[PDB]
Amino acid sequence: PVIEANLSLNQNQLASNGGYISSQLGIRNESCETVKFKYWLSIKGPEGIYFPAKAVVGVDTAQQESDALTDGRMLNVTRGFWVPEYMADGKYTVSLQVVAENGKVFKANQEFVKGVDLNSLPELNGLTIDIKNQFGINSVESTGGFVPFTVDLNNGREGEANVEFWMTAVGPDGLIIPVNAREKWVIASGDTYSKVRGINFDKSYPAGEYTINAQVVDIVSGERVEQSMTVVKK
Amino acid sequence: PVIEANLSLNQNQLASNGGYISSQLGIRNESCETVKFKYWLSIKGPEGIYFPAKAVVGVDTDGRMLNVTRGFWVPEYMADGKYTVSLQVVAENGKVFKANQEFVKGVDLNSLPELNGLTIDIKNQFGINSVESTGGFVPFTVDLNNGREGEANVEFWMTAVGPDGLIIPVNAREKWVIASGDTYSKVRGINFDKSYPAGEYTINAQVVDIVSGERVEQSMTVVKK
Ligand SMILES: [Ca+2]
Ligand SMILES: [K+]
Repeated sequence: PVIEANLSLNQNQLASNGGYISSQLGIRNESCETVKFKYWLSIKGPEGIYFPAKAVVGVDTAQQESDALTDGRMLNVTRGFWVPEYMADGKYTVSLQVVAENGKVFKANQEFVKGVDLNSLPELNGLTIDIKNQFGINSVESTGGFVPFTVDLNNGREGEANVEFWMTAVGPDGLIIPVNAREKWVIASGDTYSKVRGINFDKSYPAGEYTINAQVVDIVSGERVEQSMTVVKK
Repeated sequence: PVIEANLSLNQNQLASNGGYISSQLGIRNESCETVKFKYWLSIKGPEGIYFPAKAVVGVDTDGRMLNVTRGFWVPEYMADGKYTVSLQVVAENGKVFKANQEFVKGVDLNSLPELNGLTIDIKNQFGINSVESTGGFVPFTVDLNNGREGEANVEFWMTAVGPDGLIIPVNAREKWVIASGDTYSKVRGINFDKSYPAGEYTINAQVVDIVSGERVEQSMTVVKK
């Protein structure tokens, strides 16, 4: 409630040769007192890519500086970034992030895609990957909870697909919790491999953000595609 | 404390075609009372690779020690580069214990990461692994040495991937055209403000050769208490 952040991108679909995205950042203080904070814009992408929105002509020497907003006041700022051709095709998340002086974190995220269609299933050349938080459960209590995920791999290819599949939960304190062991499946042409797999968040697991991360590999082509979903343990 | 975790790899260097790594897992309870915990074995690798090697198992152990060996295959298709194997234990009381070991695939252990003759030497300058909750500053040395016959056209940046989905800029994107035999050399630090959340930050550095399109990352951990 101290801060409300908002983000819009000028476009959300880029070709494989990349392009330029401009963004509008809004940070509003809806509180009764002045709020001091730091903020930045960062991008997460495929193949473990993380990069800041900011690019400099020479040596980056800046510090992460605070700003402050009087009660009822807002900041409206504009930022752009190039997405080079060399960066992996796939799904990217742009994240406006604000850390208030009191430690509260506020985020506003938007996605864009590069060389794949927007709102189209991640795929490995006709083998389509549909992994979903089954009941839309975005968080669990500190005392523990369980979250099931549906996994549907549709083989739209003319021939059979040989895939390897696994899942982990990448969490606070460097944790990488197994969710689904490595499995190898042979999927006939026109078949869909379906299963449901859940993770139990034991009471003892640390509070914070967990990325449920599914990886699918075509064992013949060696190509790999990921799907990530977030669950917060309160 | 309640748990000591130990990890040993039988081998730390695979060729590009990969192979088999056998792990020795040691977990000892050397506190006064008996201890309940869950443990597992997972691997982190280049290009956002994370994969399990051993499922979550709950154990109710003391001066007792648990000893298990567990193996895993690293297939050819996985990226060449540096991997970390992590034996992870969470005690009932919420304390987390990790024992990590690295292996490489398709690159030499004890050689610098490189992009075809351009070497990338990025280090936590003073080996500072953690900072106080009230804040601290950690400097990193960056040395990109062009040992090639011609120019290297490179792009460089850094972030701190931290708790609460944070991705804190550490070094904005820089572009350098480095002459044969020249170096790009700097020290870049990150100030962890008091306000930043407690937990693990991965200082993630990337270097790209713009011409080949090849990218190397270097990841380094700092914990804010
Ligand atoms: Ca464009
Ligand atoms: K934590």
